[PDB]
Amino acid sequence: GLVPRGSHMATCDHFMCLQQGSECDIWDGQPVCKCKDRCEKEPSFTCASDGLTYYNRCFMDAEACSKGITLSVVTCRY
Repeated sequence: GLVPRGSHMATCDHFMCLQQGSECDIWDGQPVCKCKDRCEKEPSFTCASDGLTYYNRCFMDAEACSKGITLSVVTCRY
């Protein structure tokens, strides 16, 4: 438990990542944004602004993050 006095690890509390589906992580002592990529297999089919359909909103967000884009929900019509 010996540490340099007047030092602390970095934390994500006061940072936000604007990219849909992303979250802050600490890498090499600095905040960075990374895609979460973890969702429940709980169906809630979601049509999106790209014209495609997602298993739920979490999967929509994960695709948005993977592509570096923004996807919004639209009504499915049939």
